Amino acid sequence: MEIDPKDLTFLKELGTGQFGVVKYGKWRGQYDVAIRMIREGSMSEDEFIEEAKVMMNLSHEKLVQLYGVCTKQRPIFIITEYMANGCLLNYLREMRHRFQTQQLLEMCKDVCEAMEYLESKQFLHRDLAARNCLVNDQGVVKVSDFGMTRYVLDDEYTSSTGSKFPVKWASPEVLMYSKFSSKSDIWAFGVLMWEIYSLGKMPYERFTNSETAEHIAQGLRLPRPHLASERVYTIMYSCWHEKADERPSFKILLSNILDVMDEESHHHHHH
Ligand SMILES: */C(C)=C\C(=O)N1CCC[C@H]1c1nc(-c2ccc(C(=O)Nc3ccccn3)cc2)c2c(N)nccn12
Ligand SMILES: [Br-]
Ligand SMILES: [Br-]
Ligand SMILES: [Br-]
Ligand SMILES: [Br-]
Repeated sequence: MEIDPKDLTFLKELGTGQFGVVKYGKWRGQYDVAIRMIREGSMSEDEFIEEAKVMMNLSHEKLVQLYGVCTKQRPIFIITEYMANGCLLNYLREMRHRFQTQQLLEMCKDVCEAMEYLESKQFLHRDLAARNCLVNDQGVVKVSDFGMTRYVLDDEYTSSTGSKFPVKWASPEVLMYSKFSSKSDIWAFGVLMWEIYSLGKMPYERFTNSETAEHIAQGLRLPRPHLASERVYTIMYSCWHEKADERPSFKILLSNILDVMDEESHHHHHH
């Protein structure tokens, strides 16, 4: 897991993500990799380094693969699979010019498979959203940054009442009681489905975080995206049940997505 930084070559600046600068490079002169440089003073590094070992034991084809870390240095490096098509949000914005609606449901399936795996390992993502999903060269979507917000030092990001908290993806019990679970990830997954079918539109774009909380407390939810059929909207709406126990698991949700795929292929075969 501990990688020698001398085995890394930096070839292209990719930009800066939530958790620091990211660069494309080669590992051992053989493998394409993305190199995340954790921003100084942003993480509880001691706890993160211990949690990083648990994140390393996770492996699934729809999870962005982690190769290792460089911790005998400052800044810390995280070495990961390189996702050629970049962040899902930017990818969705570009899809507005050419796409087929079936592709959107396939994207939801990819993420749901990744979350079903994390669910089976009792591993919470805690900030599932399009901004944390990446797309490879084949258009496959993969989930990343699972569990990374646990040890963010800025309380404005981790506190349910913080100004930077992902309120617009948070379930009621997260906003009111800071109760995180796979069922809160389910809620966020529903919002992520809405993001995909809105082709990267921000949920509750014209809402303040305070107005969003009141909106959710009133039992109101996001509107049906124009590209989402009623059958598809039923799935993402099931993620938004007021009570966590009434939301489906990722295992059930994946089967529901596959079933709707069959219904969609017969959309014109009913009276
Ligand atoms: C948005 C989805 C991505 C994003 O904001 N950026 C900014 C730079 C270009 C792009 C990007 N980020 C990554 C990337 C790299 C590493 C990690 C990571 O360390 N994940 C992690 C650590 C621990 C536990 C779980 N996950 C996440 C994201 C990236 C990659 N890999 N390829 C291309 C572009 N890109
Ligand atoms: Br560079
Ligand atoms: Br088509
Ligand atoms: Br609760
Ligand atoms: Br809205």
